[PDB]
Amino acid sequence: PNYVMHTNDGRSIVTDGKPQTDNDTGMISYKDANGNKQQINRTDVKEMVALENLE
Repeated sequence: PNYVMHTNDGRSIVTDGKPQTDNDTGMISYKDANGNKQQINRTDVKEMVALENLE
């Protein structure tokens, strides 16, 4: 259930698992390619493209 988030500042961020709204901040919480939690404003996320599970 990985994704490639296309930001509005010209970035393509790969995620580990499906991101989701942070219960505390309202920001979008996601796990980077290193398994580290990160937060990005939904406003800066244009779209999320699903990556096929290749195992």
